[PDB]
Amino acid sequence: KQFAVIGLGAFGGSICKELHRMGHEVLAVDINEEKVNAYASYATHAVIANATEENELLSLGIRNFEYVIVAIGANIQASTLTTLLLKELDIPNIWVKAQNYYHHKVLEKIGADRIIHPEKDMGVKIAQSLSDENVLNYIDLSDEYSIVELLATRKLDSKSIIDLNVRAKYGCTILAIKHHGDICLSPAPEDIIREQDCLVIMGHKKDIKRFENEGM
Amino acid sequence: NKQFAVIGLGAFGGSICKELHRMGHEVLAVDINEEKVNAYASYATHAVIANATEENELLSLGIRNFEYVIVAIGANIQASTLTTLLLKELDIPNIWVKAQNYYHHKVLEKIGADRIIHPEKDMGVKIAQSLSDENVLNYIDLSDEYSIVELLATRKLDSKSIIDLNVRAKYGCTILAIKHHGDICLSPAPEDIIREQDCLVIMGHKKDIKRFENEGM
Amino acid sequence: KQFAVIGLGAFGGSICKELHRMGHEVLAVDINEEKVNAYASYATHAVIANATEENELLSLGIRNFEYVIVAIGANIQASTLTTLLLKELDIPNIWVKAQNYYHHKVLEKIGADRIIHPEKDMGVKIAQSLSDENVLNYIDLSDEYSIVELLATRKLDSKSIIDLNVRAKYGCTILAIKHHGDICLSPAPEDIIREQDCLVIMGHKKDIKRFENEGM
Amino acid sequence: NKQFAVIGLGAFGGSICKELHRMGHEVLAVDINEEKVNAYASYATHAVIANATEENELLSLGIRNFEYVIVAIGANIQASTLTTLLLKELDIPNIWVKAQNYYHHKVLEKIGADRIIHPEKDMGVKIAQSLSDENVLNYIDLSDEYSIVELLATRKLDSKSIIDLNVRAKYGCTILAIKHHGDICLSPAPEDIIREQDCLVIMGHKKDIKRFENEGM
Amino acid sequence: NKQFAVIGLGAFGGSICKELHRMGHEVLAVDINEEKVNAYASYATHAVIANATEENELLSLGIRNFEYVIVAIGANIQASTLTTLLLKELDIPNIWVKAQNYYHHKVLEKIGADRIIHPEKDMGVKIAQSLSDENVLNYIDLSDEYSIVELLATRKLDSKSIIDLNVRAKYGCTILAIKHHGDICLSPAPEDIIREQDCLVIMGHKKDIKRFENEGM
Amino acid sequence: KQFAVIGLGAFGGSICKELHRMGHEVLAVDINEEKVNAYASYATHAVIANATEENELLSLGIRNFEYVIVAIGANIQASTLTTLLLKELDIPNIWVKAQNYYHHKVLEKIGADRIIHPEKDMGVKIAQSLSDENVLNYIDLSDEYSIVELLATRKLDSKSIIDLNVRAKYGCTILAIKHHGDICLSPAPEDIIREQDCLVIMGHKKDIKRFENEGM
Amino acid sequence: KQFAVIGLGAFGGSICKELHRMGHEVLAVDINEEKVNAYASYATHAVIANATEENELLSLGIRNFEYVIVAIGANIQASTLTTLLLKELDIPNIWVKAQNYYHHKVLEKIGADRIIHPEKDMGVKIAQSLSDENVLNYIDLSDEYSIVELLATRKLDSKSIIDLNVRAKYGCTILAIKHHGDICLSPAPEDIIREQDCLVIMGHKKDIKRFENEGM
Amino acid sequence: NKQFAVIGLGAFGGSICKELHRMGHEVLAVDINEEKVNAYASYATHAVIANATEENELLSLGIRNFEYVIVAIGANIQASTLTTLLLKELDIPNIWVKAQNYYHHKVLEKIGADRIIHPEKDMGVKIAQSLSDENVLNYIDLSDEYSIVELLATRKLDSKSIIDLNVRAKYGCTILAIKHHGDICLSPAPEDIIREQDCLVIMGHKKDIKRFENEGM
Ligand SMILES: Nc1ncnc2c1ncn2[C@@H]1O[C@H](COP(=O)(O)OP(=O)(O)OP(=O)(O)O)[C@@H](O)[C@H]1O
Ligand SMILES: Nc1ncnc2c1ncn2[C@@H]1O[C@H](COP(=O)(O)OP(=O)(O)OP(=O)(O)O)[C@@H](O)[C@H]1O
Ligand SMILES: Nc1ncnc2c1ncn2[C@@H]1O[C@H](COP(=O)(O)OP(=O)(O)OP(=O)(O)O)[C@@H](O)[C@H]1O
Ligand SMILES: Nc1ncnc2c1ncn2[C@@H]1O[C@H](COP(=O)(O)OP(=O)(O)OP(=O)(O)O)[C@@H](O)[C@H]1O
Ligand SMILES: Nc1ncnc2c1ncn2[C@@H]1O[C@H](COP(=O)(O)OP(=O)(O)OP(=O)(O)O)[C@@H](O)[C@H]1O
Ligand SMILES: Nc1ncnc2c1ncn2[C@@H]1O[C@H](COP(=O)(O)OP(=O)(O)OP(=O)(O)O)[C@@H](O)[C@H]1O
Ligand SMILES: Nc1ncnc2c1ncn2[C@@H]1O[C@H](COP(=O)(O)OP(=O)(O)OP(=O)(O)O)[C@@H](O)[C@H]1O
Ligand SMILES: Nc1ncnc2c1ncn2[C@@H]1O[C@H](COP(=O)(O)OP(=O)(O)OP(=O)(O)O)[C@@H](O)[C@H]1O
Ligand SMILES: [Mg+2]
Ligand SMILES: [Mg+2]
Ligand SMILES: [Mg+2]
Ligand SMILES: [Mg+2]
Repeated sequence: KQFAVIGLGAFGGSICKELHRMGHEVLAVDINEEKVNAYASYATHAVIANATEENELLSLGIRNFEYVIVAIGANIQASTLTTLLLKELDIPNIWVKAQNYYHHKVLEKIGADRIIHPEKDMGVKIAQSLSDENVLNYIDLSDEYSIVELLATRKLDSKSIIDLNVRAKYGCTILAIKHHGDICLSPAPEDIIREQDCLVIMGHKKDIKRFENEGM
Repeated sequence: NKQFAVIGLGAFGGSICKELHRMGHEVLAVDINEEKVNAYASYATHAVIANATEENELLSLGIRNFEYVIVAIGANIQASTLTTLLLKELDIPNIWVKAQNYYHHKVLEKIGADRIIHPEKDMGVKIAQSLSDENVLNYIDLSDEYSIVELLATRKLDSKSIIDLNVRAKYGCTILAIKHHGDICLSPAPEDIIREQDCLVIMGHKKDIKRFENEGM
Repeated sequence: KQFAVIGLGAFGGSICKELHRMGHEVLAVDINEEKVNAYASYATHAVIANATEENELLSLGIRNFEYVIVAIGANIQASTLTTLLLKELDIPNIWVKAQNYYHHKVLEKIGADRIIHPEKDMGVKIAQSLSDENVLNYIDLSDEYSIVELLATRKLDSKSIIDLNVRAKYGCTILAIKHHGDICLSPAPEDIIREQDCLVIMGHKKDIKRFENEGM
Repeated sequence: NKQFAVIGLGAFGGSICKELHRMGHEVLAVDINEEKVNAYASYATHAVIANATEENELLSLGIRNFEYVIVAIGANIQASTLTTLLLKELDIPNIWVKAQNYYHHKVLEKIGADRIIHPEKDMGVKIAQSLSDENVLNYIDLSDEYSIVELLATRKLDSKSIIDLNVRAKYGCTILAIKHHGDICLSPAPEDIIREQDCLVIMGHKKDIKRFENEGM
Repeated sequence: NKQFAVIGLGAFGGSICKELHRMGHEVLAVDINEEKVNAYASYATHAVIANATEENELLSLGIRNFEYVIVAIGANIQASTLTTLLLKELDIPNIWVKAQNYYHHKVLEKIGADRIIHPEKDMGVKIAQSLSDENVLNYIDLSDEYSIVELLATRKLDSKSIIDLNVRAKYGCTILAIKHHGDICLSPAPEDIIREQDCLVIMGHKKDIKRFENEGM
Repeated sequence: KQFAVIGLGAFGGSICKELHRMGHEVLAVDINEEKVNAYASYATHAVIANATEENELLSLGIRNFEYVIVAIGANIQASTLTTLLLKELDIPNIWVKAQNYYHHKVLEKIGADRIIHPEKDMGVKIAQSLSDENVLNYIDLSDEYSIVELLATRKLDSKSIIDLNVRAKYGCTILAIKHHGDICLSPAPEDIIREQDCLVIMGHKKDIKRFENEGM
Repeated sequence: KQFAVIGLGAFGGSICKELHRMGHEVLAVDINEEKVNAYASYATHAVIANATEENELLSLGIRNFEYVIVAIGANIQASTLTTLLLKELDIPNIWVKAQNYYHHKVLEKIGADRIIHPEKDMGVKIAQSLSDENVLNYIDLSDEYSIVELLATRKLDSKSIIDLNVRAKYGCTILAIKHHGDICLSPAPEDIIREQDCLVIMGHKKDIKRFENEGM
Repeated sequence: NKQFAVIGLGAFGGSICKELHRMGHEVLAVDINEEKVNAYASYATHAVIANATEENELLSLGIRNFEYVIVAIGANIQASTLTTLLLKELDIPNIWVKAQNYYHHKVLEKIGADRIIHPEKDMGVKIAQSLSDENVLNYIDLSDEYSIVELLATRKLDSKSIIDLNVRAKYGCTILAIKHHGDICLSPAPEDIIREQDCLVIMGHKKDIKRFENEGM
């Protein structure tokens, strides 16, 4: 129930703001005074501290937190050393931001609980949108299977779900349609799709992509 | 097989370049750092050392040829800004740019950036939902209220059937898939069973899902 | 009636001193303490502040000023970001100093009310004096027409305005003559011109330049 | 067709070089930065990379050939100073130098600079008159007391004649020109009309003009 | 005649390289500083300028050929760390690394360093025993309790025999050697004499030796 | 009885900790505040001071100490100048850490009492272990003679000291055997040696090395 | 009677110490706090001040001093600007240290009362000692004439002034002989010169140098 | 025609080099800065870019050939120190070195510098005597008590004879020379006259001269 966020960068700042917005106890820690002041209004508490300094860590009472997030990026040494201190303080859950393949590996070795690559991961998602302008967002069930949110084109305007027989034609299933903000869940065969609506389809990627090539 | 130009081979842009090329697209990698160009040389169609703030070098790249130009310059906001400005004045159709903060976004907005992205900001949200709720593995939002969520089944859910968990009536949700031992099951029948540490895909309203988590899981 | 001058450089310093000299309420703002102290005696109020910091801007009560001048030069990012903050604070009149063609463009895009290029503009004026040692100062009515202040040579000593029939000979009109500090406005045909006096002529540039080549 | 040397291709000196050359004069652009030389190469007769504090490189430029040498070095006051000192000792006829502050002016004065210029200081004054008085577009001072001013006509002045506005008797001033829609009118007759957002050129004493502004406009 | 690679030609690694080569071993000296490579060129089998954090340059060295690779990078802990990480992933049998502090040791421990060394830390102890006890010249610890010590004989011990100093019965220790004027004596007989400023080698328990020092010396 | 340690680096830090552990009066001196704070708990007293500043030296009352250790490394000039000040303050025993051959020489010239090369010296010791994996630790009696601690191999398991007739076969003598932590001093001819035990041998290096080649 | 020394470097420090030693009122001014503290005991007053800052100059009451010495070296701009401020404060006597030929020239132009080149001047003196090991010290009366202090060699031991008929042989005159510290002024013809004594000779340089070549 | 090596072409060493060469001596100028070497190239017999802390480059200079080596390195005390140390170990006969402070002198003293010089310190004294006493132009000290001084004659001394000013009896001093309008007079007769703004050379005890100044001048 107690969260600590060390390193109030673009990543950690988002985490801190979002966690706090959910009504959780969040401690924001940063070496820069300007940052601390900025996120003071976004954290339960905001304290200036050097996280590579063990005494300051104890001063924070950091052992009390079940989750501690190290979102230090540019200074790879600081990121590494901070996590190490935390593990030696027997912190249950330590999530750390990684800068490259090698940074992930050392964090792996020293007992980080979960390592994240925000930029590397988003890069993939956006690339998928670049290659395929139709795709708005998606989630991968596996290497082969995914759920995709498509932006309906002119070709689909005023067409029905039975008209788009994705179950037989593409082996897929329509999960939702979003029109002008209104949402429809598990839509009936009588439901109509208009242009520039959001269409949620489920199935194998190649089957979905094929629906895009032929259908959309 | 469109033509992409990627300016700024950082953690973000690097991923884009590697991923775009992997799909078999024509991608030009451009960076001011010579060491980077060598590194991503094996991942791009062409890799060229260039300063994107330099108009002559920009024309030398033949940037007019590209329908999509990606500005993935982060740390140097002025360079990020100045690059986009040149690109807009070169009448590039689609200019996608990485933003560092709220104000960087606004300036990119004003000078006519086509798509602005906040990788860290967006991931912060995604990760935060997992921090607050260890059960959620991944998700997608259909709207402000409705979302599709991938759940990690607990001991509490072991060996239970979909008809036993009538989420359609009890929680107004629907199970979309179950992933067991790597094997995947789509549109599972009411007789299908769920075991612990499997991946469970549920669809519905946020509050309805969270309630299922508190009571079911 | 309320003026704010941010960035007390060579440009802003001149503005601040000159505005204050006219008896206007001027707030001088600079990140450098030495500057603030220096222009303290030249401003109504002088306050140390980082203009890229939004809270300090509100602390200044900058919304209260009808005119805010951003005279930050070297740090182009600061100049840009400051103006942006001001526009988002709905400041009526925002005048900003530009460093180059590109800086003008972004300031243009983000809603600057007037953009100025002090060095670029003066460069032209001085170049005109370099090419033509006779010219002291001028103003352009258009691309073709201008009013010019000439330094009278030996060729013009003790000559009259009717003797210099600029209305017929060059299609121009003499507006003023300055002798030893004494000024003459709308001078009569009987007025005499002595060497090293200031002569103010009006007409087309080529006609004026021709008067210089032939007359002076 | 005199010979000009321009040392310091900054915002100021750059303008000078571009403008002088545009008039068809022989201009030599000299700068310590190689990137600058390339940039202004297209705007100068000759463009040479050189350190103006280096006497041998100075002679290599053949600076003795120039009747006018412009020192437009600003930020580096020592370089600005040291360049002028060399030039004076090379018996250059006319040495014009950019000054950064009051004291820089004094030293340039003492070592025999022929013309010292304060671009920002001078513009500050010009701009300030427009800030305090939005009606004034541009102006020139005949003396400490008398000036010629270009005014932006308001709604209050729309469709009024010059004889209706007898500024010669009422304010002791004279209208010199009216600019309408780009079209220009010189020495306008008393029957000539002025419409809003036109350019109005008035001549007289400062207080007389300002009074006309308060009452007329 | 094993194969050694020495990364980091510092005070520590430099000594290693010089000493290993002196014994007639194949040693490859590798350093990022070009000046260093030249300096230790005369002390290594091969001397190559290389960045040990660069994987391609690492393979170029043929580091796989070496059974022993010594990371003697100190000041730059990230480089020290990153080098070891690469080496472990290249499946190098024995990787010995210099540590700067306690935490640097831990990370080296976790990523599978085979031997970690603390030269300054270890010497600090050795030197400290001489500071506190000027009589001890050098020593070796058999355990936490038992050690072998080299003592500097005082005036108090001059011309005394080993049978006169029955350290075996009186202190439970044994004299192992006496060094006189450079001449060395091993397993000295009970009749052997000790003169001042000679080197005396004693073996036993720490407290027993120190007591002999207080009473004997 | 009074010790001063100037320069709390890796070397000096070890000295300070070890001297203090022995229950000696130790004054830790460092220019860095973080260091001083760190070794505050390891020194009798810890004081921030610049040792190149003579007044601060007198302020420490440094004349009172019989032993002063200068463990400044990176800044060779500071190391040199500090020692010089100390000698001019007539300090009895001044021990100084050296960085290179040349630093030793100047310290030699200005009257340092003992000069130490920690890294250079350890380099030799470790190299001996690299070349000979059997060697754990050693001490040199001279250029030729040494006492060596060997790690017993399979070849020596369950063998006796008379079986290893080092007195006749190699002209050496066994001094101790360490088994599972238990130690044996001046071991009897009946004593057994098991694998991975610690074996202490005394004699000429070549004789010992030969025992390793043939015996072990 | 009032002296100010700005810039407590090697040059200014010597001046300040030497002037103060003579019992004069000396104000030491330096931007570096450590310097100020150091020369505090050597000045009547020692004050931290930036001499390029006009207000601090007035704060010192620098107009009160008849002599102000600017001994700023490395920062040529500071040296120049300081002197300029002083001249504009109408300081009677302004002595300034110069770094090069060009620095002398600008100081010349802005009204420095005396400009000094300590290093350049000493360089000559020492060079004269290098070329001629016999010369200890000297003073030039002109380009041709000088007074020289010579170190007597073996060739001159136990020789008399009439024996060294410098008035006829070399056209010179002996002014003094220094033996073991004892000094002799206007020495008589009976005075003896012993080896390694100090001999003071007056005349033309070439005549003196010739005496060295032939006599000494 | 001895052989001189000059390390450190600063204000001090530069003067030495120029002056030594002017007298027609073989002088080798050595400096780490390439720009300096070019500058003093015209003033030295040979001018070579070299790092004096580099032993190999030092031998490359053939520094053993020189009987005199001048270390005129100031700012970088470690380089100044390290250079001298190398030179002493190369058994150079006479090593003259510039000192920056008291402690730099001591270290140079200890490592066997043959002559140590304090240009600024020495000049400070000379200049100070002129500051306190505007009448003195230049001087030389015979000892702690006795000195020879060059005085600037005032109005008070105009048209006075040497017999009128019997400094030999009245002040125990002697006039050595009078310089008038550039013309010089040595061993002037008692009938010789002194006019204002001439140069007057007086010899004697410091207090005797100063007293003559107070009373005579
Ligand atoms: N030693 C430290 N202790 C605590 N906080 C630190 C330390 N070093 C850096 N930080 C903080 O961590 C924050 C994030 O670091 P930084 O912004 O350099 O990483 P980044 O790669 O830019 O991350 P992002 O991708 O989120 O922008 C910074 O705000 C910084 O103040
Ligand atoms: N003017 C320029 N011209 C060309 N390339 C540039 C320019 N400025 C920066 N870059 C390149 O852009 C790349 C991305 O910038 P950088 O990685 O510093 O941003 P970042 O905030 O760290 O992004 P990420 O979050 O992906 O780490 C850099 O590798 C740099 O080489
Ligand atoms: N972030 C900031 N907030 C407020 N003031 C700033 C900031 N950054 C710089 N300034 C101030 O703006 C002033 C002008 O900037 P600067 O002098 O570098 O521009 P410049 O190009 O030299 O302008 P000029 O042409 O007038 O000399 C400086 O005095 C500086 O103190
Ligand atoms: N020693 C030198 N030799 C030759 N060129 C020089 C030297 N020093 C500076 N310059 C050049 O002078 C140019 C003008 O200087 P700079 O632009 O820094 O002055 P500024 O105050 O910024 O002027 P502006 O107000 O025009 O921006 C610089 O572009 C620089 O390349
Ligand atoms: N990335 C790298 N690749 C190759 N060599 C490196 C790298 N980083 C550092 N080195 C080299 O490692 C050497 C040793 O590092 P350094 O001497 O700074 O450590 P140290 O703590 O000073 O060790 P010592 O105690 O021996 O002085 C340096 O000489 C440097 O040239
Ligand atoms: N002028 C000074 N006065 C006092 N202490 C100083 C001074 N300069 C440096 N020190 C201290 O000396 C300590 C050791 O110096 P440093 O660590 O740079 O040497 P090192 O070569 O790294 O030594 P080691 O081999 O022990 O790591 C540092 O902690 C530093 O704070
Ligand atoms: N702006 C300033 N105002 C006052 N004092 C200053 C200023 N800048 C420098 N100084 C002082 O002037 C002193 C002399 O300057 P510096 O030592 O750099 O010249 P230098 O060439 O080394 O002179 P020297 O030949 O005597 O060693 C320094 O102690 C410094 O603190
Ligand atoms: N390691 C080195 N090898 C060769 N030359 C060097 C080295 N270090 C310094 N020098 C040269 O010595 C010269 C003199 O040093 P520097 O002029 O900085 O001393 P300084 O105190 O300024 O002397 P001065 O009082 O004459 O100005 C410098 O020009 C520099 O080029
Ligand atoms: Mg990032
Ligand atoms: Mg400017
Ligand atoms: Mg070390
Ligand atoms: Mg000097």
